[PDB]
Amino acid sequence: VIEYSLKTSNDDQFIDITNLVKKAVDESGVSDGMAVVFCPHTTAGITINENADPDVTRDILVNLDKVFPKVGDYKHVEGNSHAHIKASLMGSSQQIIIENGKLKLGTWQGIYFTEFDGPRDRKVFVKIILE
Amino acid sequence: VIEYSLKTSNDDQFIDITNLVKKAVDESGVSDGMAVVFCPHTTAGITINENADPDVTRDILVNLDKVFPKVGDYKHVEGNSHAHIKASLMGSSQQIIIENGKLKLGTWQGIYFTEFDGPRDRKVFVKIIL
Amino acid sequence: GVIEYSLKTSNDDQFIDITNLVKKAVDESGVSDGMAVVFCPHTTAGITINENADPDVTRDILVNLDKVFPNSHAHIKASLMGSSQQIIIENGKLKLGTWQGIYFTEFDGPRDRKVFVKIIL
Repeated sequence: VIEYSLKTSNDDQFIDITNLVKKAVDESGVSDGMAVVFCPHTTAGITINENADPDVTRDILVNLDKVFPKVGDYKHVEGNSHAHIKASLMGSSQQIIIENGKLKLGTWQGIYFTEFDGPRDRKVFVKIILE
Repeated sequence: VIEYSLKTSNDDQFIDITNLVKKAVDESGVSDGMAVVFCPHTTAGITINENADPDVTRDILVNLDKVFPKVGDYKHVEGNSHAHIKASLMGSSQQIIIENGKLKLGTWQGIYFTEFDGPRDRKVFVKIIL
Repeated sequence: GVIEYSLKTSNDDQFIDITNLVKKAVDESGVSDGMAVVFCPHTTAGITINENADPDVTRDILVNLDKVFPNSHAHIKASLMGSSQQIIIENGKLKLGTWQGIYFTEFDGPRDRKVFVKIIL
């Protein structure tokens, strides 16, 4: 497994890391298998969604924020309980099928690191499962 | 990897593809392994839930709609951002353990393709790992 | 094969830390590098990975999920958490973040539950 380093900027943002997953796939030399993307953070996660217009990621973030605001019924008064919730909603990992040395995903389907508590120095693990 | 073509009807509906997955496993001959079901769309997803009482899936779709309505604070011009959100919530894939040549599912569990922007020409990928 | 654990849940909603049960399955498998798949065979419960230190974080997730979705409520919450989660096995150890715990998320207890743990490759 290889560990990539990520530098997030805004409090919450979607970072397209599809390039990072493909980098791991080439480096592995695997033609067929599985690519597992894991996020070791509890205030961030991984999701797969539209890679085209950034209006889609904006809508997801804004609306996730609307339903689970920064301020509210949170005994975890540290202020990022909302990020913990959203992290679980997106998921701690996502997997993509590897076919003919390529990630088998939709045309405009990209892999995102979903930051709900930036700016921070993050990590993302990528494991390529051969054959 | 096996690919199944699906033609969805309603703009939002849960399509039970458990048997489709089961057929992939049986035809693969694999006895012990892992079945990975992947949805290559950004306005649809894959989930596992109640396979008996149709009221359950109905309530999920309805509740998802109430919390994330078709019209609202959305900049995306296609007017389908509510679908993109629900897709990430259900997830782009799910996996099921294969034991003794059969899907190790709970008595009430069914695998669903969750369409949030139909009717459209969809696909589902099923990868059997051993 | 698969290692099945039984869990006896109590309160209506509860996050049960099963990180050790999973590590247990890992150590017993003998594998050094692979994948640990944790699967919940119930439609009113799920599996998620989140803060394993502060009890209020799980309390906030449960209560706020409840606020937005006040037993079909258990069914929708089960799908939001997910029916399964995957963890990288490296050096015969779960490659988890410092504050990451694996949780079985009960939304309709008290019940006799089960979690399956399959170690791959």
